[PDB]
Amino acid sequence: RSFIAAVIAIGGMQLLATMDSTVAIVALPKIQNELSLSDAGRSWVITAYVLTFGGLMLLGGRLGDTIGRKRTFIVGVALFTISSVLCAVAWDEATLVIARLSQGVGSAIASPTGLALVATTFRKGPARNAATAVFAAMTAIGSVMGLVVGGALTEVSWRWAFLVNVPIGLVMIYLARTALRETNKERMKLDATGAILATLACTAAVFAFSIGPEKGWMSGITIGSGLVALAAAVAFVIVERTAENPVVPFHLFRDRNRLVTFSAILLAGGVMFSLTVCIGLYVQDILGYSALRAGVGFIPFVIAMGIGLGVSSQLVSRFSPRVLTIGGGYLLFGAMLYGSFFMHRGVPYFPNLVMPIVVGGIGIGMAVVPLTLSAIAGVGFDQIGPVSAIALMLQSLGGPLVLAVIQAVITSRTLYLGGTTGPVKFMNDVQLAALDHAYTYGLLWVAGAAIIVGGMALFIGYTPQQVAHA
Amino acid sequence: RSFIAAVIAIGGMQLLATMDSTVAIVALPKIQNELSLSDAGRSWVITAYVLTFGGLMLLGGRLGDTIGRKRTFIVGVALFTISSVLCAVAWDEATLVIARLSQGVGSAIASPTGLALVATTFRKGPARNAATAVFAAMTAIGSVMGLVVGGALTEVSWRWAFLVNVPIGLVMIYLARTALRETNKERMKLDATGAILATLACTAAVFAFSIGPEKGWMSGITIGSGLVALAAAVAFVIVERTAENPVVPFHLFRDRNRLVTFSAILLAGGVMFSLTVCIGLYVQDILGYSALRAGVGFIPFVIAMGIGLGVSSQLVSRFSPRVLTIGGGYLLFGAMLYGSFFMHRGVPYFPNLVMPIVVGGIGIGMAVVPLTLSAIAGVGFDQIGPVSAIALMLQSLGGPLVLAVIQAVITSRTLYLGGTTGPVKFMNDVQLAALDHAYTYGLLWVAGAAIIVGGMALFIGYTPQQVAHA
Ligand SMILES: CCCCCCCCCCCCCCCCCC(=O)OC[C@H](COP(=O)(O)OC[C@H](O)CO)OC(=O)CCCCCCCCCCCCCCC
Ligand SMILES: CCCCCCCCCCCCCCCCCC(=O)OC[C@H](COP(=O)(O)OC[C@H](O)CO)OC(=O)CCCCCCCCCCCCCCC
Ligand SMILES: CC(C)CCC[C@@H](C)[C@H]1CC[C@H]2[C@@H]3CC=C4C[C@@H](OC(=O)CCC(=O)O)CC[C@]4(C)[C@H]3CC[C@]12C
Ligand SMILES: CC(C)CCC[C@@H](C)[C@H]1CC[C@H]2[C@@H]3CC=C4C[C@@H](OC(=O)CCC(=O)O)CC[C@]4(C)[C@H]3CC[C@]12C
Ligand SMILES: CC(C)=C[C@H]1[C@H](C(=O)Nc2ccc(-c3ncccn3)c(Br)n2)C1(C)C
Ligand SMILES: CC(C)=C[C@H]1[C@H](C(=O)Nc2ccc(-c3ncccn3)c(Br)n2)C1(C)C
Repeated sequence: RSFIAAVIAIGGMQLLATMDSTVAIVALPKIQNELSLSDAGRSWVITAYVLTFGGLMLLGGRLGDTIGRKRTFIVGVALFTISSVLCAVAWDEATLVIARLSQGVGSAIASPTGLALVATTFRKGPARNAATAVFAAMTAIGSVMGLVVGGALTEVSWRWAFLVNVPIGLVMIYLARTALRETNKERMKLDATGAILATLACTAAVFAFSIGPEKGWMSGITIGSGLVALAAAVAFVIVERTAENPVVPFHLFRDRNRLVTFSAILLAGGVMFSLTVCIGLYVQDILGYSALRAGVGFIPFVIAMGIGLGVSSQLVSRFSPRVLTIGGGYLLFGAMLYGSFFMHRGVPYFPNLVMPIVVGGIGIGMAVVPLTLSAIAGVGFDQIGPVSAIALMLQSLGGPLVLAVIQAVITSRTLYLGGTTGPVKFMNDVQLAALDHAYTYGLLWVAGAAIIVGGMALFIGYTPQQVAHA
Repeated sequence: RSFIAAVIAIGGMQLLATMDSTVAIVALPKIQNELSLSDAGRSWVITAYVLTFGGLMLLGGRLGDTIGRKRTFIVGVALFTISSVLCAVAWDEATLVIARLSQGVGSAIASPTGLALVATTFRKGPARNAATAVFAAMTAIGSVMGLVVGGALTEVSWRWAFLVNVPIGLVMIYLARTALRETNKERMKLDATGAILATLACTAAVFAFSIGPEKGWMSGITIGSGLVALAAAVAFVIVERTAENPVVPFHLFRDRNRLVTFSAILLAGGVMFSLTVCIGLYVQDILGYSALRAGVGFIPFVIAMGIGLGVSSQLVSRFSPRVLTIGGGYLLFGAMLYGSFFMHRGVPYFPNLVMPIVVGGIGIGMAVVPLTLSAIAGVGFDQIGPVSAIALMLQSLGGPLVLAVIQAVITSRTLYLGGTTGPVKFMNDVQLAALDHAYTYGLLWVAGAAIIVGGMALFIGYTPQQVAHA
């Protein structure tokens, strides 16, 4: 009863953050009709969360070492819960932007500490292997359960959708309080100069990337904010050399296989993120299931992924992470190919749409566990903080980058086959068929990116003794 | 009975050609002990057969039209059969070389006509699909049965090995005589100047490549012969513009998907060729099975190959060649990955060495049939001759090229891990472990080549209406 309570508490922020993002996206169209925030404000509610979530993410990595990882986890989750309540009672656009800024700060504080708690709370061995599976298992639960909740309690009001996090947030705080123990180690002085430059460099980069399309890539404020990011980034590296308790220990990333493992997650995260966002759009637009039905139809993915994580936790003590990652990705590669050849509009559900999802889910579940274990292997307690933060940012950073390329490919072929750029509802059913074949074509590009991840995963070379089995 | 006799007769030369090459390589060591032809003579017996087999191949494409395909086939097999008897009673080195040269001339005339008879004898539809399966099926039966025969009666004398072709050749001549019909059409005059230059251009290039390693790549005769090959090639193309009944119709090869198809066969043949040669060497040297046991152990591959060919023949009329080629290659890709990870020395036979061979066999069987059908699609009768000849040359030419790269990689890593270059009988059993890991490392390189074939097979774009089902 103490072990199940501990694992659930550590992964709580993963469930909340993933679920919040899915619920926010689903409710965007209805927020217009009530607040009337125009198209410009449509994207600000989304970028507002990401502006502070990514800008302050590396600050939260080192924050646990100077304050305490348990007291940082509770504070991060508590602030996130309070922000949801405020977000649900926003009377104008202004209140909603500040409400979303607060959520990003709360997620930035807690998300890196959640992964760092896995390494320190559980000793290396079977305990850590099971904890990692539960950590990754409920990241997918939040995504699917968001679709069900967001698509169900949205025909009454969008405000109630944001209130669903309060019952969940309260439980995780209670479990974390009554299941986690505070380590008795002396606190470490925070890196002042290195931290401010890192926060200023990351936030400026995200602002310029987000505002670029709105104002144009060469507007003047886009590259104008890009200049600050480069100046901030440059200064950050120089003062890191003579930094005590470094925010980013660059010396820790040498020509060894640490770069390979951290490069795989960056591109692997991009493949995963672009795969869910495209599949979600395809189901809603081309097949027209709607939000509630799509969420219920993806329940087998969670069950299928649960099997993959459960099996991989046992095998990770006997096979190296190299073979498991390749073995898991081999099943996923077959799933994408089948969906790229026999996935036209009008097919039934159980024969055609369920099987590739189930097989794809098992393949992903098998490969997630070995990668996470090797990312936090052979670090220690005085550098697990920053290393955990770097692992998650690369996973999050790879999402938008790969997705941008895929969406560009989708649009280009839509016009080639005969198509129109705009809302799907105004389509003559011959332009729609072009959109259907554009999405199927894009699935080949995602598969191509998966091959690169597999190829670069052959260089990892970790043995099962190091990552686990101790 | 009539149909069965026709398909067997047409594919006869594939069985003989593949069996003869496998038997010759096995009996090379003893030909030294009796004839005493020295190390220099070791390669002339092999290169003699390939010098004329590749030199005269393009002349045999257009021979069928000027005299007749049935008569050309019988003449080609007959001269091959007579040469084997003369090869079996060679007095010394000299008599053996002319014995091997004659076999190459006979196989050059009959092999291109064998594939042409498939297109012109069976109308497009289920008949052709079945005929294509048998044509590719007996290529593997000859390969495996060569090892058994070459390892079974090699302990008494190498002269009995070459006489095994005589009983098989005599049956195939009888079947072709009483099962194939002579076509009643007017003959087309043979291209004198174009044919002569092509034989000179191709023969000189093969000679230069073969003798280069012996005398060095910059000896003077190596590049000296290469100049003659280049001079012949340019003269061949210039005259070929104003040629009647052209030997090589370049105009037939345009930017359409014929180049993509013919490019895949060139590289696909290399992957297939390098896979059997390397696997045979690994089995004999590392596992120490011996020739007879290796031949008997590869029987499941033939049965697995037969199942893949049979299934693909039925599916080719419902699914395009693009998906079948990818589907078959996907199974093979998994088989080679498994071998690259769990194929150390001393593993048992049934669980480890059989299953990857069986799975790989089905993958290859599925992919060859769609590729063969698409290679002879949309051609006609007045140009089937040269097109079939080009298909075989590209398949055979891709073998040595890809194999040379793979062998260099295996040799380089053997020294890296600690080993020696030389006979495998004088290794320390620590130097042999390095060789074992080198072979499995090379298998990944073959997988890299296989991926490129799949990537370039996505551009085929033939519908099932064109290649079959008509
Ligand atoms: C990486 C390790 C790092 C460790 C560093 C530390 C961190 C460790 C944890 C990592 C967690 C990653 C796993 C989570 C996966 C995310 C996806 C998910 O949990 O949820 C499922 C999602 C449903 O979508 P959602 O509802 O989430 O969408 C939201 C929209 O925003 C709403 O609109 O996707 C899928 O089902 C995946 C199926 C894939 C199978 C292959 C496809 C076959 C083809 C079928 C036809 C499709 C058309 C063709 C193709 C176009
Ligand atoms: C494309 C056509 C276009 C149309 C053009 C028209 C023409 C069409 C013809 C197409 C030809 C294809 C069929 C014939 C294939 C021939 C291969 C064969 O039927 O024969 C078995 C062979 C063994 O070779 P042999 O014994 O014959 O060689 C003897 C040496 O010569 C002695 O010196 O291959 C295999 O076993 C297959 C292996 C597949 C699975 C992958 C391996 C898994 C790992 C296992 C452990 C190995 C060690 C690790 C790896 C190192
Ligand atoms: C006529 C149709 C059927 C052909 C369409 C398929 C090919 C043109 C696709 C198949 C695989 C694709 C490749 C698959 C993967 C990649 C990885 C991708 O690599 C990345 O750098 C990821 C993006 C990034 O993070 O920058 C670049 C494109 C490329 C080479 C793709 C190029 C286009 C290819 C060859
Ligand atoms: C050191 C260990 C732990 C890693 C294994 C080495 C990998 C880094 C190798 C294995 C697969 C290799 C690739 C496999 C295949 C190719 C195709 C190869 O292209 C050809 O095969 C051309 C053949 C021809 O001449 O026609 C070029 C190298 C490349 C990219 C290889 C690059 C190096 C890779 C990734
Ligand atoms: C050269 C080579 C042998 C490539 C391997 C590719 C692969 O499948 N590579 C792979 C392996 C794992 C993951 C993954 N999937 C989800 C989450 C995290 N990682 C991914 Br995208 N791709 C294939 C099976 C073709
Ligand atoms: C980009 C992409 C989707 C690649 C496909 C590769 C493939 O598997 N490609 C392939 C397909 C067929 C054959 C074959 N095999 C034997 C005889 C004839 N053809 C071969 Br070598 N490779 C994989 C399954 C990774």
